[PDB]
Amino acid sequence: AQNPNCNIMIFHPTKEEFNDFDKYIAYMESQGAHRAGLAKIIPPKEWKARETYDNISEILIATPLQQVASGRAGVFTQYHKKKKAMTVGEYRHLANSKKYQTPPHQNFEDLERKYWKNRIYNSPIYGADISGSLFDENTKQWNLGHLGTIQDLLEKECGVVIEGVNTPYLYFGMWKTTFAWHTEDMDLYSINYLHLGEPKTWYVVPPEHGQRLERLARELFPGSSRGCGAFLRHKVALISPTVLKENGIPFNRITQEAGEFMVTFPYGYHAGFNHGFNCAEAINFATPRWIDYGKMASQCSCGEARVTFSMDAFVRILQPERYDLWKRGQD
Ligand SMILES: O=C(O)CNC(=O)C(=O)O
Ligand SMILES: [Mg+2]
Ligand code: NI
Ligand SMILES: [Zn+2]
Repeated sequence: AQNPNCNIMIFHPTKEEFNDFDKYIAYMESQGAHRAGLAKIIPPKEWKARETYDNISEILIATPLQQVASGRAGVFTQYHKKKKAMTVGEYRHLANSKKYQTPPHQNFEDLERKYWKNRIYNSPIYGADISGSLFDENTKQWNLGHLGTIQDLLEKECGVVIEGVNTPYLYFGMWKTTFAWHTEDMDLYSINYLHLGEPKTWYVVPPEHGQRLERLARELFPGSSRGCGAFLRHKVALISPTVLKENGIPFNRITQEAGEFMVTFPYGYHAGFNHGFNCAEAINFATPRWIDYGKMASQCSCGEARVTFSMDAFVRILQPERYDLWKRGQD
């Protein structure tokens, strides 16, 4: 078995290897990359997502989210308070202000220490989940707005035509902006490109050990667990590496820099934080190997997780027994 310790693997495709996205994902899996839950892909040196980032300041962040924490430094939840709209140029200025800017630090490890020590005492503002793309239309390789759609994959594998669409999302971050422990909707893959700015640190649990993370989360967040049998779908809970290590949960960490892709694999729990002002683009995707994960994915039916239009068909076709109850949660 390849990669039996479930280490995060880093890939360096040539420009030739970067032509066929599906083929490269299947290659990475042949080497065991999915066992980690997360892989890094450094694009060939010849490739670029677009010519410059000089003209992005007028993008609107319609609903910036202030991420307010509750709990203790290593075990906390966050809620998202909606803020007034602002442009990307306005948000960048805010991120660079004395109140929100990255503190002085020695290296990524020192910054990680400072994040876990101090995150809960601040409420950074995240421009998350903005439909759109920063890939030039002429970028032909690994253009996250030109991928094969999940509805087309389900149709190709299973023969059933379904409604829905699959488009990318932009994320504008600042110091301490945080993504809570989660897997993707329907335990899909994700791919994330860091277009510009400061790094993003990731934590990930191997898919084969995901239920260990779930059991610890039920212990650490006991009221939330009673409320919902899949409360990590709410995307609000944080657990630090120190707490994970104290409780024997297998995980790995890596820092993504501008110009790099990350792929998350089906049922790979992940969480992380931004180092400073940045912009990322991400989208879900599927392969044949996903189908079985989609059939077994947990679901929130308490009503909190509230997701996209396109998840309906996935539930309806892959999980017809759950459909009724899940849809009650969505309506
Ligand atoms: O970058 C972020 O805030 C969160 N992104 C992801 O969870 C992802 O790409 O799957
Ligand atoms: Mg603009
Ligand atoms: Ni994710
Ligand atoms: Zn729920």
